[PDB]
Amino acid sequence: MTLSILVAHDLQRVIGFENQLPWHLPNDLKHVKKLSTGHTLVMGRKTFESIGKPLPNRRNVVLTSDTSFNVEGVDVIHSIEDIYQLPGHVFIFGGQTLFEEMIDKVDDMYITVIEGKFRGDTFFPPYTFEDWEVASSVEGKLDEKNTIPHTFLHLIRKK
Ligand SMILES: NC(=O)c1ccc[n+]([C@@H]2O[C@H](COP(=O)([O-])OP(=O)(O)OC[C@H]3O[C@@H](n4cnc5c(N)ncnc54)[C@H](OP(=O)(O)O)[C@@H]3O)[C@@H](O)[C@H]2O)c1
Ligand SMILES: CCc1nc(N)nc(N)c1OCCCOc1ccccc1CCC(=O)O
Repeated sequence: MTLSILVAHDLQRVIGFENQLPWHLPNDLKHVKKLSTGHTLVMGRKTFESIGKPLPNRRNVVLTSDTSFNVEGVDVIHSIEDIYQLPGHVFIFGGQTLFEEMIDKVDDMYITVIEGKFRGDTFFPPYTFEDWEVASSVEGKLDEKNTIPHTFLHLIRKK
């Protein structure tokens, strides 16, 4: 399983609002860092500009049509087909455009379900558990810093 989706979405599959995350969940950032460190993130241009700096200790690949894009510490690709040449474990990082382009191609999905309803303008595509086996489902821990219930799902495409 070398090609995966990595996403956090709420009960209505909202993933973003005005180029930011609608929630603050440190546990989920830790989850991303644990899964992706030492591997490769592929993300759309808008998601990269939301993040600003590339994330440390992993390969950052940005998909953009902009031939002027040349950011220190960032690798640039210009086509969806470029993804299939990246070595190692590749995580599709978002945003909405990337997720829709890749949900039918990935081997598996690491989904953080945020158990709330936020205002969004960007969405993860609908998906059915008739196509996806639950490899694991783990409730996130609530504390002073993580106040929204959340569940970590690992889904694997059924054969
Ligand atoms: N909750 C999560 O898991 C999560 C994850 C990621 C992002 N987000 C949120 O989602 C929103 C951003 O998503 P978005 O869909 O608006 O933007 P995006 O997918 O991050 O970026 C869209 C851009 O990516 C480039 N791109 C996409 N497909 C391409 C293709 N086939 N060929 C070439 N370039 C391509 C284009 O850049 P150019 O216009 O430069 O060509 C396009 O404008 C924000 O709110 C962000 O916070 C949330
Ligand atoms: C941490 C959110 C997140 N969580 C999971 N499980 N998968 C993602 N693909 C994901 O999105 C990562 C890409 C977009 O992330 C952002 C979008 C807007 C602002 C900030 C960030 C991440 C950096 C941060 O939150 O400090």
